[PDB]
This record gives sequence, C-alpha cells and structure tokens, in this order.
Amino acid sequence: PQFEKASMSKGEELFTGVVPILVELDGDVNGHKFSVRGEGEGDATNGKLTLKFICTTGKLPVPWPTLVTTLVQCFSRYPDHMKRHDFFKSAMPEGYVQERTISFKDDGTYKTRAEVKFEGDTLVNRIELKGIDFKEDGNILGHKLEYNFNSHNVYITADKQKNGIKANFKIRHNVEDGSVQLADHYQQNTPIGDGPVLLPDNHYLSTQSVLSKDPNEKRDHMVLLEFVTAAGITHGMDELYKYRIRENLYFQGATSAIDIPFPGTATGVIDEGNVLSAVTQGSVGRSLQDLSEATGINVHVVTLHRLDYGETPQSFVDDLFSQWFPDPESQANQVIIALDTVTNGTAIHYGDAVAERLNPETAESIVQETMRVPLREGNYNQAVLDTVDRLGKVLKGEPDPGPP
Amino acid sequence: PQFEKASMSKGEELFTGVVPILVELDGDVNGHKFSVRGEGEGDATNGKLTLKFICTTGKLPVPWPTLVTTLVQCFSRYPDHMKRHDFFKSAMPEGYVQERTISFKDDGTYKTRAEVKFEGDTLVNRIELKGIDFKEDGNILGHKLEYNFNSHNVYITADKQKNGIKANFKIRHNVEDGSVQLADHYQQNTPIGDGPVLLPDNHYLSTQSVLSKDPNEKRDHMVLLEFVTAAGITHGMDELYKYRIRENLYFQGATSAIDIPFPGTATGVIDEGNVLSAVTQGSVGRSLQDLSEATGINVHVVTLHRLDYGETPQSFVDDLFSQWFPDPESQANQVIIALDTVTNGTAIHYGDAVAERLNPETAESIVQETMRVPLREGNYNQAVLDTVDRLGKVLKGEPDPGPP
Repeated sequence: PQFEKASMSKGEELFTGVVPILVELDGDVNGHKFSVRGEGEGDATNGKLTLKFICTTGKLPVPWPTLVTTLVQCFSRYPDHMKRHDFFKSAMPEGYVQERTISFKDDGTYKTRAEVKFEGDTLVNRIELKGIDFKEDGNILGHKLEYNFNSHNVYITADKQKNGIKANFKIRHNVEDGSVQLADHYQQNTPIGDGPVLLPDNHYLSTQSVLSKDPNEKRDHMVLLEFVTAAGITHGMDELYKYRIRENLYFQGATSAIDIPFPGTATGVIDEGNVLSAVTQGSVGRSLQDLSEATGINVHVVTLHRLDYGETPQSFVDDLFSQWFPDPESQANQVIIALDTVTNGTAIHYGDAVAERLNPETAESIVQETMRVPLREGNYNQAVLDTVDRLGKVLKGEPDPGPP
Repeated sequence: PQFEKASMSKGEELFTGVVPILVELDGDVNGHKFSVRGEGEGDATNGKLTLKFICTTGKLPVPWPTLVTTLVQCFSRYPDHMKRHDFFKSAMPEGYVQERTISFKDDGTYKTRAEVKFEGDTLVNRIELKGIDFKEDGNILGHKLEYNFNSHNVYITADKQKNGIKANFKIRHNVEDGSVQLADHYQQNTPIGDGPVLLPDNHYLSTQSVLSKDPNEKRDHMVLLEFVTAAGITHGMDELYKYRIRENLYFQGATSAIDIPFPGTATGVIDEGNVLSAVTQGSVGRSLQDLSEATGINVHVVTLHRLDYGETPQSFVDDLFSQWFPDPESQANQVIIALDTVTNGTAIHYGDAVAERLNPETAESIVQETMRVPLREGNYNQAVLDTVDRLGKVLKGEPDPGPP
C-alpha cells in the first residue's frame, strides 16, 4: 500500500531528520518558584523524542510527572494518509502559541503559556507556568505520585476563527497508594506568524512516555523518552455512535454536494462547516427573507467543512445548484453562495433572472473580495454579513457599493 | 469522550498489568547456526515493551536489527474503540502460531515459525528461523546495517478460513552508506486452541522500536524498547482512494441491509463477506437456477462481513427481504439466506408459497445445523453447498435428508 508521499506544507520539511530541542520553563505554584531547563533531540519521521530535564533552582516543588505535558507536538509522526492534518509543523518556522489549563481533580490547577518556534536549527519550547490553590498535603505538593507515565489519546479539532486548533484530554497519574489522580487538559494553539497553516479534520494523537533517571546525574532531573503518532476515528469505528447523539470527535472527511440535500426552504443559511453564530444566522435569515419578499429572488448561503479532493468551489456550487433546482423553472428564482471554511475558497451561482440584475465582474467581486477579505482574520460572521449586505443592495437594484 | 471500556474477550484480561516475557530462537542462515534468548516485561494497557536479548552461541552471524520483527503483538495497545479487533489477546492463553516470510530486497529470505502462548504467568515466544541464499558480502552477512530502527505500519486483515489473520508490511533498514535495505514481510497467524477468537476488521499497528546496548554486558546482545498502538483507516481518510480502484486496506465497518441493493437477478449468490470461491459461486449459481426453472422458487444466498451492533442475523435477513421485495406479489416467489462471516450466525426468510413446501423446524435445521456445522472449521464453501443441496431437495419436494 502506498499513500501521499508528497510534502503538504513548507514547515513539514524542516523536520525531515533529527532536530535538536531546547525547553525552558519558569514556574510558580502556590508561590513556590522554580525553573527547569531541558535539552535533547527529536525525530518526527519516526515520532521519537528524547530529552533530559533538570531543575535549575534546587528540587522541584511539584512531582516531575505533573509537568510532562507542559514540557512539542510538532514531533508527532503523522502517517502518510494524515499529512494534511499536521497543523503543528505547518506553523513553523515562525511557530505557535500553546496555552493550556490543567485541572487536577480535587486539587489545584495549572495555567500555562508557551511559544514553540525555530531559533536557528533547533526547536525551542519556552514556557511560563502558574499553579493556583493546591492542597498543602495533597497528591501534588505532597509528592504522592509515582515516577511513571501512562499512554493517552490527545483529541484535536480545528479552531477556524483563530486559524489554529484546540485539544482536550485526561491525564491519569498513578498514585503510590494505588489510586489515580486525574488532570483534565484544555488546550489552544495559534500560529505566531501570518503565513498559511493546515487546519485539520478531527483526529487524535496516541502518546507514550517513558520516564527514567540518569545514574551520573545528581541534580533534581527527569529523563524522558516518547513515541507519538496521529490517527483518526470515523463514526463507523465507534460501537457507541448510535447512543451518544442525545461533538468534535469524528474525522469529518470531505463534503460532496450530494451530502447537502435541498433544505426545503425558500431562503436561508446552511452552516455545515459550523463557523456562524446563531445570532448571525438569524440576521442573515431576516435579510434574505427581506430580499425574497421584495425582489422575489431567493438566496441560500452554504458553509461546509472542506471539499473533496479534485473538486473546486465553483464545481461544488455548480453541482449543488443542479441538485437542488433540477427544473430550469426552479432556477433563476434562486441563488446559492458557497464557502469552504478550511481553505476560505468561495463561489456563487445564479439563474439568468438574477443576471438580469447581476453582472459577472460584480458577482465575482462580491465572493472573491467582499466575502474573502474578512476571512483573512477568521471572521466568518462578518464575511457573510458583508456579502449579504453588498449583494442585497445590488439585487434590490441600488447603487453597488465597493469592495474593500 | 468515553468508549467501550468493557472486556471483549477472556484472553484480554490476562494482559491487565505487566506480564513477564520470554523469547527463545533457534536460527540457521546459509548454515551459520545460532541461538538467542531474551527476557523482559510487557504492559499492554500502555503498549509498552521492554526486552534484553543475548546471543547464546557467540556473536550473531546476522545484524541484530534484522531479527527485531521475529523476536509478541499481543502487547499492542488497542484503544477502546478498537477492542473488538484484538485477535492476538483473544487467542490466549492457548496462544497462536505466527509464521512469516521475510524477503530482503536483492538478497536472501528468512522463513520463520513461532508459537506465542502463556506458560504460567509469563508470555512465551518460541521461534524457529531459517535463512536461505543470502549474499556472502551482502548487507546482511556483511554487517553493513546501522544499529537503529524506524517506525512502521503493520497492515492486518482477517483470514476467516483459518480463524486467524494475515499481515503485510515493509521494514526499512538504514544502511551505513546512506542507502536503505528493504525487508518485505508476509505473515500469517492461527490460534493454537479451538476456543473462540476475535476476527478483525482491516486495521494497522503503528510500531516504534528503540535499540540500545547494556554497558555492563559483554556478550553479543540487543536491548530493545517498544511502543505499539492499533488504529484504522476508512476510505474517506485516503486522498488517493479515488485513484487506486483500477484491497484489504480499509476498515470495513458493519454491513446494514440497505448496503446490499437488490441484485436485479432471479437467483444468485452475493459474496459480500468475500469467503466463497468463484468455482463455488458458479456451482451454487447453476443449482439455484435449476431450482427456479423447475420449481419456480428463486433463492438468493448473501454473505457479508459483519452485522451492525444491535442487529441480529434474523433481523438483517428480515429487513433485506422487505427492501428487495416490497410488493407482497414479489414475495413467496423468493427466498434469501444470510450469513455473517465474522460470527458465523445465519438466518433465512421466505414467502408463504415456500412455506407451502418448507416447515419451520426444518428451515431452522437447514441454517442452524447443516450450514453452521462446516463453519466450525472455516469451510464457507462447503457450508453453502451443503445448505443448497439439502434445501433444494426439500423445495423440489423430495425426502428431506438429515442434518449432520
């Protein structure tokens, strides 16, 4: 079996071999202050990672395993069929901001902000950690955690408004008395630069960590080794799918036009890519209804997650319109605007009655300029409202306003 | 997110913690004879594995990395949503026979047979290896391979006839001159005992190996550490799906009745679970056609991979018959027999005209005894032919023969 061997981003090629790694952390938990420095290497092709951390201020005031997740997901092994979903490498060399909240069950919580970026040939992770309201003799400050680490799944989803991702997972820390201490993780990454990045389908990383000690070393330290790979889960893999309906977990795949059936409505908005607020849809709804009752032109606005490979925005919107409005009579009385929320590609289609009021060069200007300019900052709500505002005045037969 | 935490086989519960491990290998390559013994532990919940191998006969005549794949896939981490596909643990404690052929590109080939089974509380892998026609100064016998190891995917499929699995993968061995030496792997596993086992959907294991040396050790040896997890890939995850049609790679999922459209044929066989030879289908074809032309009863035989969760063999065959033959007139002139090839569950449905010749207690005997008895040994061809033979004589109006 052979898959897409080609490079999917420029950043991906920086990790082609072994990349040196540096980690720096300034922490404060309940006021006990500390610092950690770490160095090692990473081999992203194989998903291998090797680091040695040391506490530069004495002995760690918290247990080492509690800092593992804080102390470079760009070194994950994305198999060939998953390469299009590797956000982390696509943000390089500029890097990303990785922020987290870590709630230890029945105990305090960490608050973390790091920058992960290339400085020369080395990948650098620079962290600030703050820990609040921990129990004086709890599992954390009391150092009751075992020096070992379990494997986990990190569930990832795209944050399209921020041109980044979000992730959630539960870390299980073995307690020396046989119990288990839970650390719920909420995470957000956002690229430092303005270059383009890969916005992923829902997927997960399966993680493994092996903690050890350096016999020669006498400072307080941790030796860590890791393997990491990405994978996806679709609804058909989940025996429990039928029952957990009463999201952000399943690999969406591409949207083909047939996947969107005609809504059965004169006008409206179809937010399949889930980028629009209910308040926005309510406003767009009233506007398109205004246009209909006055001009008798019916518009639908369709968002979607991403398009099939090989199919373009124009080709999707052309197919959809044929499917919705088979009869040429059902045509012309109808419009459709489409938006790919992963790529921000847009396109329109309309029947001749509309073109009896809408010129090509204008119609392009409305989807390629008025609509796309706000997507430059991830403002999908404004992109749709502006487009609705400009087009509606055209179809009401008014002075066309300008593009941005 | 929460998935099926429950146990899917009895064998699965033997790996609940850390299991001690023992490996024994007797090898002969081009006549250079050797033995290796290894001991360590495995933690299948986390997909971790730790072993130390030593050559008991001097220095290894071949490079250590070339024996990694030969020297316990039961220690793989199956995530919760994949537990139904873990063949390896379900064959325990009796175990399985793991046989392989390893073709080193432009060089010789290994031939291997092992038994993996529990002896007391320890998992034991006992291997015989034979190597044939290697190059005297090749990459193998010449010891030109680097002491390191890449990550790989092991692609797995069910071998239903043998109540086991098959797997294929390509191992890439780094060569000290910068080139890469390929070792194509063909594999077959079969349970040692007669107890029930899990037959899996297509899936893969993503593997990682870290090779190291023991400083205190002076014998020829290898220290190995491993992480391993299972995952699946459906067609929608593969950008190249549309082009590689002109198999055994994609996670099949369950078959619902709607997935099988009415074939458009008076009679025939539909081998959706892909267990029947063309020669068998040709024979069944002529028989069912004989029954039709003579008695005017039309039979279809349908196999399928496995059923949706919650749906039974009877419930699938009842739905299918309604879907194929809506009109009660299209009924009675028609029969349908269904077979789940993963579970060997069977069921029939027929219209009243058939029951004007076919008694319930008999119809059951034909699908629950005549058809299932040959499935006990994985003989799907004989199961269908026997059932066709017995039923056809009933519907021709002849002395019913017996069940097994």
